[PDB]
Amino acid sequence: EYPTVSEIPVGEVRLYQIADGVWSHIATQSFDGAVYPSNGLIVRDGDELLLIDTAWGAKNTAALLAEIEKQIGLPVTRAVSTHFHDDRVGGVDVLRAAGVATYASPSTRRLAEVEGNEIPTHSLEGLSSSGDAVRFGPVELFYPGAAHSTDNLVVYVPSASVLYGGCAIYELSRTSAGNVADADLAEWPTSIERIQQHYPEAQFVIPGHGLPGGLDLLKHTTNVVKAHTNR
Ligand SMILES: CCCCCCc1sc(N)nc1C(=O)O
Ligand SMILES: [Zn+2]
Ligand SMILES: [Zn+2]
Repeated sequence: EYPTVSEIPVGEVRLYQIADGVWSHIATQSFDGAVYPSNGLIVRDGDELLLIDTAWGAKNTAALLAEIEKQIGLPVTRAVSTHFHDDRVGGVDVLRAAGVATYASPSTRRLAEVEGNEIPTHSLEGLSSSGDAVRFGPVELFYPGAAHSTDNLVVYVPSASVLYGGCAIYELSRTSAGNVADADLAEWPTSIERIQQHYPEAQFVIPGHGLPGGLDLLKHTTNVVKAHTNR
């Protein structure tokens, strides 16, 4: 069973096996007087591990590495953050101090700087405009356009048809858009469409928060955004 927010005390991290050599990681953190769960991804990269996003904080991120070493035992050597926001780049300085080379799009780096967040070391080239894809070890990065934020990437794992949607994709449970300050509610339904066309083989879809689903999570989001654009 997939771990839910009430089962993860803040400062602990869980690892969930999605497919051979593909895990998600789950943590919890306070935002505005509530606690929420957050997902990220882990992909075997030959003898190494590629990390997708932090565990939303330095202490959570430290616990992430410790779980990885207990449960998997291969080093995390690279990390990709999928947008700027404490829940994707919070912990980058911990990762760096452990020896992890951290990566983000230059739009993502720019925005983390403006906002006071931690900034990954290395700039990902090749993701400037919507539709762009770039291969990154065992995964393909893909920028579909604005959505949850303007810089936000998704990640597909081709060996296993796993699609990591980051905060641009909601879980069915979720029926409200929540906090969309930095969002493009106009382009958002677009960028989902660009996702659906690019990854129709997706067997597993993971949102930035809550329960993994299938490609229905795409449409489920779209709607939820609209209801917030209409009403
Ligand atoms: C499954 C619960 C969903 C509510 C989450 C609200 C938060 S907190 C945070 N750091 N990000 C978000 C987001 O929407 O991306
Ligand atoms: Zn965000
Ligand atoms: Zn988020």
